[PDB]
Amino acid sequence: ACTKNAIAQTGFNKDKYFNGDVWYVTDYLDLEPDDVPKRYCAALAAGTASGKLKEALYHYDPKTQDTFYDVSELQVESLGKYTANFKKVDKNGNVKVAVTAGNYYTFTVMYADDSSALIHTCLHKGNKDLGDLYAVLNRNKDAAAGDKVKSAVSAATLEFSKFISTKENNCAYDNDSLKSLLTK
Repeated sequence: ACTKNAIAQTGFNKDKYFNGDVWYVTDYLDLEPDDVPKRYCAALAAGTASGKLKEALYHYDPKTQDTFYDVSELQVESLGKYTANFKKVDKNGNVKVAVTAGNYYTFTVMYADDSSALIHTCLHKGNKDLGDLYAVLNRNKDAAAGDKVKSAVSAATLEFSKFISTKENNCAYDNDSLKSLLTK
């Protein structure tokens, strides 16, 4: 179940966030913690491609090796809050599971600056959801969370101490495929 109406950043700069570059997940918190593994790797690219607002996702379970990419088209609900379709694709953009009405996520940018961000997502796959999932992002895959983003976590009435880090998982990312997938 998702339970939070996440508030977007006041004065969110959409062009900076959606610049075509990659964001790595450095820490995550699911309010239903059993919905996601204790060890995980994820990243995303966000940008406008031929006028269309897009996100490309990468997920990797470092223990099971389960791997998947997705291409998302985002619709705007309000500045910094989006509803995203998804299609599951291989790394080259070939469709494995097509867009369907019932497969979507909400996506809220709670805090961002040039190098870090705090987002919330609620994933729906038909009648199931993956709970309220918060993620701290950085442009640098190895960056420890700094004060701007940790303060944002506190301002959302969360505790960064409770987030699970992705840093000890030997996560390795294909940045080229994430960037290219924005066009797909």
